[PDB]
Amino acid sequence: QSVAAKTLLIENEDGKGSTRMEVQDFMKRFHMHASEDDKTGSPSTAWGTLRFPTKEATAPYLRLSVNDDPEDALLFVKAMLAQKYGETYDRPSLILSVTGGARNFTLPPRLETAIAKGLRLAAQRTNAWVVTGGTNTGVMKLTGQIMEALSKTQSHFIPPTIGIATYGVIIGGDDMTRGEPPKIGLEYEMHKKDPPKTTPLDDNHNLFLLVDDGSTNKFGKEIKFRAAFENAAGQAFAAPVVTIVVQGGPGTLGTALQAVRQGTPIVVVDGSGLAADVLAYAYNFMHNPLTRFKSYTIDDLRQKVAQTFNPKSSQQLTNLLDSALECVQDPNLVVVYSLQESGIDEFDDCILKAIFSSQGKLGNKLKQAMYFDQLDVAKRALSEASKNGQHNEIAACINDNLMAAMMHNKPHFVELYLGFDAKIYELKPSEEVAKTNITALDELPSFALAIEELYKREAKKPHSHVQRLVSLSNTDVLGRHYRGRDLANTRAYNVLRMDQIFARLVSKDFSVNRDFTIYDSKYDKVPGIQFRRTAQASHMLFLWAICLDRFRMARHFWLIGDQSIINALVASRILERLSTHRALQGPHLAEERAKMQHNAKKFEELAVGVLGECHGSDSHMASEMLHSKNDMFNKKNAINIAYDAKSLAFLSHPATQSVINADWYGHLKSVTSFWAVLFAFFFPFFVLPFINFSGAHRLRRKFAKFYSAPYTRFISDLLSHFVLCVVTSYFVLDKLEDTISAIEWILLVWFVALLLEELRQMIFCDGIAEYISDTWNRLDLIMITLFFVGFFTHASDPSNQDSKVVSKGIHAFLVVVLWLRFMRYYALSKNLGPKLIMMMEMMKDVSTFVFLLLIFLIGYGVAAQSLLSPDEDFSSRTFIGVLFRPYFQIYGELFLDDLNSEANCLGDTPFTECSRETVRMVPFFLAVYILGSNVLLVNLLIAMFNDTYMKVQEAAEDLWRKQNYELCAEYKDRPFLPAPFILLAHVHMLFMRLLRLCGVHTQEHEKIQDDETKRKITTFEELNTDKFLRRWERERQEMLEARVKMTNDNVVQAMGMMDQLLEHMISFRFSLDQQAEWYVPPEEYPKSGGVKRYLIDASMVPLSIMCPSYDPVEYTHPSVAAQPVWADPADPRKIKFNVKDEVNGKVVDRTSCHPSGISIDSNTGRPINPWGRTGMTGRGLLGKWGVNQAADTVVTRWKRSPDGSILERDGKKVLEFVAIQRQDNKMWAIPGGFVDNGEDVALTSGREFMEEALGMGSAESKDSLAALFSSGTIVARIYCEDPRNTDNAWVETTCVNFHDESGRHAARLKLQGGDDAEHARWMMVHGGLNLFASHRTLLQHVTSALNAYF
Ligand SMILES: CC(C)CCC[C@@H](C)[C@H]1CC[C@H]2[C@@H]3CC=C4C[C@@H](O)CC[C@]4(C)[C@H]3CC[C@]12C
Ligand SMILES: CC(C)CCC[C@@H](C)[C@H]1CC[C@H]2[C@@H]3CC=C4C[C@@H](O)CC[C@]4(C)[C@H]3CC[C@]12C
Ligand SMILES: CC(C)CCC[C@@H](C)[C@H]1CC[C@H]2[C@@H]3CC=C4C[C@@H](O)CC[C@]4(C)[C@H]3CC[C@]12C
Repeated sequence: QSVAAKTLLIENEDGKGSTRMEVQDFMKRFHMHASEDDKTGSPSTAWGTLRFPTKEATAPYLRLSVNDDPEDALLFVKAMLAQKYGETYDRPSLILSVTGGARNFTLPPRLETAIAKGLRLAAQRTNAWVVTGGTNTGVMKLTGQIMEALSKTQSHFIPPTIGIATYGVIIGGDDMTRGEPPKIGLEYEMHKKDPPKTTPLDDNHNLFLLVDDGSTNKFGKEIKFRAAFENAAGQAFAAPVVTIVVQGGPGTLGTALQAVRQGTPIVVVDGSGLAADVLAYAYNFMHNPLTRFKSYTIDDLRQKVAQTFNPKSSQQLTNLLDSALECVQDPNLVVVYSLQESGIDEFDDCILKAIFSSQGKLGNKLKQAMYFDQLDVAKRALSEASKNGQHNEIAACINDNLMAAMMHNKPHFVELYLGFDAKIYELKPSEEVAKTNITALDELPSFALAIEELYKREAKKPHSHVQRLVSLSNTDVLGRHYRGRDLANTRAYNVLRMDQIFARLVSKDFSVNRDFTIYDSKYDKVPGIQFRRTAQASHMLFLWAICLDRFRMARHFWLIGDQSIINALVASRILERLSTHRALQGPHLAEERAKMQHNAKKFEELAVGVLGECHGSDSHMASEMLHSKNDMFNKKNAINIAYDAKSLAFLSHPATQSVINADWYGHLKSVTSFWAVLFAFFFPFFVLPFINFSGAHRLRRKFAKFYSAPYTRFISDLLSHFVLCVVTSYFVLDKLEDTISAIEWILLVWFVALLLEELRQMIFCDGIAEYISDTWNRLDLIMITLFFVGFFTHASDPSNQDSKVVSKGIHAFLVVVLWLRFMRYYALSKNLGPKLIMMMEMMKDVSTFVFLLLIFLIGYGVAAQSLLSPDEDFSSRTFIGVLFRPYFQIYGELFLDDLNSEANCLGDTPFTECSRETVRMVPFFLAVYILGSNVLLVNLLIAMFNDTYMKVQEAAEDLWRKQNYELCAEYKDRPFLPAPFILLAHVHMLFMRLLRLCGVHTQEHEKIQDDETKRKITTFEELNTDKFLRRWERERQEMLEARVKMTNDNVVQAMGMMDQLLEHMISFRFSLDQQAEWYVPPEEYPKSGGVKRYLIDASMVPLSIMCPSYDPVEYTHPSVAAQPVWADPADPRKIKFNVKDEVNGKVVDRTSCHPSGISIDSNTGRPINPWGRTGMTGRGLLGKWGVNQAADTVVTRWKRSPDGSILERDGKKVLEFVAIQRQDNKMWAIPGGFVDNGEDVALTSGREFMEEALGMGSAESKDSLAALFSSGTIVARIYCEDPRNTDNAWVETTCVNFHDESGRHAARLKLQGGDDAEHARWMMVHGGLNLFASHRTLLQHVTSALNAYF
């Protein structure tokens, strides 16, 4: 059962954390209306969760008012997601608004499949919030059906499908309202007839917001609130809002128009229907450069709109047509998806294209491109930005993009961003770290804080193994194993502590050395510093990638850095130990754990592989690389690391074994056999000079090298132990004297020296636990203990005979252990050593044989002893009789003569004529016994040995190869002098320790390899690493499975190509099948405050017609009546019309182009307009009596696609002119203005063009603009159909066209609306333009002159 929530985490307005507050306290801010009349309203009692049939999960619902804040509703959705999925839920990087048809519609299956596939891919990759209407009809129901499969096929996080619906139309509203909130799991009955509503809610939507205004059955109350919520969500999550238009009626066109106007991009699904097909045609008409769109015309679009929506009136059709053409004006904000052009799997690419055309900046576009997993798009965008001189923005956003690529596990994107000159060690954290009192932590660079941010961000996720690893580690902040609190928690995932955790994971004495001092600016001049900074940075990132088990990024950082082999071994050890750990146990963590083991093996393979390649190329150089001491792991070589990582595969390799055997012999040629080194040992001056060598300067150096060799110390220890065995053996065989003899004193000194060496090893080397673990140290302790017990037994009373006998008895055991201990030196041999390991394995079979024989031995022995002597008291002799002869009869010594004597049988035949008949059963029992022991048990032991031997021979060989290094390491650190004389070595070490600790008169000296040989080793290792990876990749591509898989995919691609072929075929099938005028101005005068003219019909406008019923209204605007400089005087007397007239000595164009001319009224002296009646006398808004000369500047260029081809419509080339949107009435118009005093059309045209299209106004661009402005042609001088025109003042225009044939000069113009223009843009010229006044006639004249489309 589901427990109702009592408290909710509401995110703060600062966006930093969530505060917990009661549900009843939070919900008070939402209101509901009981009736339409109500405005203030009452609190909402309708909120909770709804349970829908055949749906497992419940959907939350909140009924809120129209006046309610959309931020509060956004907080509600965030609170629900925060409760269900935890605080660290996947934030949306995309808001998908689905609008369209309210009524039900059927789409084609392929188109539906393409939309469904693309929308599911986009939604699951970006964690997008899909906002629809929420009702169970049409596009909302369709979107629900698309997201239903996403909710079924995917686990954990499901992207919300928010439905915002009006409450006044919803079935079942009263049931939802009445009750005590919250209603947990309330049943919704969509088929129940709740009067008078017939609209049900979609059952596949994950949340519901019911917006109420008190009305009933009045749809569309929530359209604005929905737009406000989408905009609010987009600002809050810094995510683009993408509207998707499928189908769609007349209101969808206005919705899409609203969406474009607010800057929100739209994706129109072509082939769906109605508004979408109309919008798709219209865009294709205004932008697409393909050959099949060249036949597109407005007439056919108008025909399409008329046949599809069927308007009642022509004005409605005109308004729909104007709005439809207005939507696709800006090509960036509209993206049309079509099946026959883009493709079935290209809808998410179209969504990404809309996103890239929406927000213009490199960082947002690259982050979204990462989210959709389109590297090619990101690569092309980066290349285009690189070519166009946008390198600064690239460098400014590359870090944040690289950080984002690391967080979301995208290695290919990591490789891309790193390739475009982004330094790996220049990473910066997103937040700012607070200052810390610790000097080690304050020394840390920026990229360390960036790695700390990656650890923190990954760690805050639910059920993360990193948090368990850090908590179970039981360490402080700097990683030391010591177990205030606030720092220890805010910076718990620092890099030093993580380095310490990984160090414990490798072994007990692994300590990685960091040097962050090299990242200061003072070291930049040092040669090769950029490599070192790179390498260290790479290493730290590498370790982070090993911890999160991301193999691909780990492999990438491993290949970027250096010291490949050692890093692979360390990685293998950390992953193998990490997979079997307390932090990774759990039912849900199983598969990753598995992954870890897999990854471990892979790294191990790498470590072996590279090494192998090295041994193929140069054996000596490979030997040199394995001997190199590396500073980062406390100055020791790769074999030491490999032993610490327990890499049995690496140690058993022939190259590694060759270096271990080269370390043996102390690097000399002729020292190879036992006899050669033994002969050279005894005879130093007679075999060493005449031998291959790798003055007192040289002979002394070779002597110090030969006797410093570990093999020589082994030979010295063997010879020493052999003399000890021989001398102790003679001592125990020869009789003891009546006093302590000289040989006894020599043996006493020898065993004290041995005892002191064992104590020195215990206190000063490994540890007591480590010493006792070894079996040979235990044997050493037993032999010293036995000798001292025997020696003190003799020395207590030397003349006592009994003491001599007991002392030799103890010393018998001493000689047995001494000769048994001599076997320890057999382990160095390649023949005797593995066999010794095999003997220790076969001891369990020996124990099995002993347990089985013991049964038969005691059973037969008690029975036989009782049978031989049935009338004897039990004594110690009875017990010996039970074990003596039974045990020795299994080795073939049968005491049948002795048994015959004991049985008292006097016959010649062996057990006849006996005193008792029972004793005649003595040979029968024996007969059974030796059948059991010799024929059965011994032969089974032979069978067990053969089986055991075959099983553990290879493992014994591998274990011997690890022990070869162990023995080499052991005899490297050992004291130089042999056992009897080691006391001198002990006193020498004590003297050095006293002189070093107290005296401080000496130090340690060593040799450091040059940088030349170091970079030589580094180059070799890097080259062979690349060579092994190439060989490994080629070998994996030549496998049979890979070839079968690749041929299979090729056959799949072949069908795909046939599918394309069939589409082209069906297209021909279709192709072959089809192969067989008076102007009357509006009544209300503009900008006059509602003053209206005298209305006249269009058949009464001409001046030739009489029209006696004419009573115009005299109105003059306040602006004209205030008398500015460009306005003529209110009294028109003394002014001459029909000729160029001089005002203040400057000529103005007062002559009209009308053939009749301007007529002067006799009564008032005012001029009369020759272009017809306008129902208004006076000057109105026009400043000049008669002809107001205006100049219009049509700056044109050919509309070209990026490829360079000119766009073509109706068989004519299409022009494009700069058009401005007027400030006063928000209608688009041609830029222009009245001709000033003393100037011509050239100056007026240029000044108006600079003022309107350019606003404020260089260098070359000014020269291009001057070159474009130097060739203008007066195309027309006509009368304007301007609504401010009256009978005594009318506008007459001169049109000047500035055409850019090449298009170079026009492309440098930065269009930006200024003065009395709101926006300016390039707009294609056509006959369906809704422009101000008679500017269509002027463009018609421009296109007529240039033979362009109209
Ligand atoms: C761990 C192993 C190798 C050591 C075995 C212990 C040996 C050294 C000890 C343990 C018990 C000892 C025996 C105990 C009793 C006696 C009886 C005495 O009248 C003569 C010596 C003799 C026979 C001892 C000889 C030494 C002895 C066998
Ligand atoms: C126990 C199973 C395996 C087989 C049984 C065989 C036993 C019961 C048989 C085999 C050999 C037999 C013995 C052979 C001969 C003699 C001599 C006779 O004057 C008295 C009985 C005596 C001493 C027999 C006693 C029973 C005996 C021990
Ligand atoms: C193939 C193998 C198992 C052959 C079997 C041999 C058996 C049947 C033989 C071997 C030795 C024999 C024993 C040898 C000696 C004596 C003592 C005699 O006073 C009675 C019979 C008795 C006790 C025999 C019984 C049978 C005997 C146990």
